[PDB]
Amino acid sequence: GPSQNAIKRFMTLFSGREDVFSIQYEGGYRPIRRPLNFQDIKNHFSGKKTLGIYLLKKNDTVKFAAYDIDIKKHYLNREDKFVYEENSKKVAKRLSRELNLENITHYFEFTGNRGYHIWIFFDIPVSAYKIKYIMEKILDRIELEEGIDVEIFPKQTSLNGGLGNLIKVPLGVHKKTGKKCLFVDNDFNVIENQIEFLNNIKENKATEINKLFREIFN
DNA sequence: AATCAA
Ligand SMILES: Nc1nc2c(ncn2[C@@H]2O[C@H](COP(=O)(O)OP(=O)(O)OP(=O)(O)O)[C@@H](O)[C@H]2O)c(=O)[nH]1
Ligand SMILES: Nc1ncnc2c1ncn2[C@H]1C[C@H](O)[C@@H](COP(=O)(O)NP(=O)(O)OP(=O)(O)O)O1
Ligand SMILES: Nc1ncnc2c1ncn2[C@H]1C[C@H](O)[C@@H](COP(=O)(O)NP(=O)(O)OP(=O)(O)O)O1
Ligand SMILES: [Co+2]
Ligand SMILES: [Co+2]
Ligand SMILES: [Co+2]
Repeated sequence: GPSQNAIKRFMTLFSGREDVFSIQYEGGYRPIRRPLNFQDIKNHFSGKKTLGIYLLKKNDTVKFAAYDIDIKKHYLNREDKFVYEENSKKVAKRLSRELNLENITHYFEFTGNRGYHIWIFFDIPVSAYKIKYIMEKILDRIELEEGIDVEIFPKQTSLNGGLGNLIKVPLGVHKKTGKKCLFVDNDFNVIENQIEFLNNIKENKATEINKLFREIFN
């Protein structure tokens, strides 16, 4: 059925480090040094465990990347948090328009707390520095707003013997809030059938990202 | 019970 298919698709889409992943706990993240398996993602989908995925594989390539749009410390102010939520959506729209201009299929996720991830998937892994370079150049073309931060994952071009950086992956529970981390549409509305949306996510052509990298400069 | 990174 669609739901077990989505388990195998999740594995193929959020494939990062071959033999290490992470789990979100209250107060941080903990590396689990073993390959991810089916049960780990059933724990993810059920709310039992929440998974993060190290982007960089051992040869310093990634099969996916993501923008991380954050509403920074609102704290008190005048409960104007709405303006900053509005600002987070404007910034994501701006990033997303540039991605479609460059013909890069991408997907929005509500993160369960203060923002949105923009996910880009590839059919074959590409060099971490290439897509990082692309995503910095696109960030540089757009206006930003007060209270908003934009982070680019991968955060490093190369492991240097380490693990690199991880990102919490969708369809699970943000421990900080109890909310589901869910895909939304082009106007930030929650998809009703999260499973079917996942089963229809399209991968970009690695052969077209590589050409774009060179064209973006040379 | 809690790491690793920029
Ligand atoms: N690897 C790693 N990344 C972290 C850690 N803490 C924060 N980050 C990441 O670094 C980003 C910026 O760090 P901070 O500005 O200190 O965290 P923040 O919670 O966004 O800060 P404010 O919202 O401004 O209070 C966060 O949004 C995370 O992506 C950590 O302990 N390890
Ligand atoms: N202590 C840690 N150790 C390792 N990785 C960590 C980490 N804290 C965060 N990360 C990693 C995991 C995170 O997924 C990623 C982004 O950090 P956020 O922006 O702070 N958290 P998210 O975007 O997922 O949801 P929201 O912002 O709405 O609260 O950095
Ligand atoms: N004076 C106004 N007139 C019309 N809509 C208005 C408005 N003030 C606010 N709105 C609101 C009501 C509308 O729901 C909303 C539309 O704003 P986006 O979704 O950000 N722009 P688009 O529709 O083109 O989306 P996309 O690019 O993906 O195709 O703005
Ligand atoms: Co962040
Ligand atoms: Co975030
Ligand atoms: Co619209």
